[PDB]
This record gives sequence, C-alpha cells and structure tokens, in this order.
Amino acid sequence: MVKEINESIFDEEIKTEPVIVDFWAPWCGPCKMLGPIIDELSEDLDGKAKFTKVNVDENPGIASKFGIASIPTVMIFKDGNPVETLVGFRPKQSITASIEKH
Repeated sequence: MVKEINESIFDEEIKTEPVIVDFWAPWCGPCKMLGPIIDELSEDLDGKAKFTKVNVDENPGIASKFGIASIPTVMIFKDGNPVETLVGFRPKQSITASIEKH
C-alpha cells in the first residue's frame, strides 16, 4: 500500500500518524532496491505509518521544495511538517527504527 502522489494531491495525502514519502526514479538503482522495502513496511507498519512515493522525474517542484538533492531520499512528515530526511539507501530495520522515533 504505497501511494504514488504528485504536487496537486501532495498536501492532501501529507496531512492525515507519520507519513513516509519515498523520493525515487525508475532508472535509479538504489531507488529500485528501496522500493520493495517501502512496500514491505507499508504492510508491517500498517496502522502505525502511512507510505507514499514521489517520482522526482515527474515532480521536480516537490523535490526542490524539500531539498531532495539526492535520491533515494525518504522523508517523514508528522502533522504536515517534515521531521526527518533519510538520504541514501538503508535496510528495512533502519527505516523502521527512524519511523519508530516519529
């Protein structure tokens, strides 16, 4: 349950438990390694966190607004505010540990 989001619906999806945004591109190797992790966590942390994906090729405005200078980057939002920016590939346990903190 990872929802693909764009600038038009970004505000809606972000304000709603922590919301995780995976900034990715289909041509980026490390991003493709991260995809399955985010998918698995959307099930394992179901009821605890919400997961979404932003394709930076199609949403350059979102990427610039949040300083996504490198992909993959995973951002955590709480009450509509960005509270964590996780740059670089990380295993499942590392992402979970970060989400657990909020």
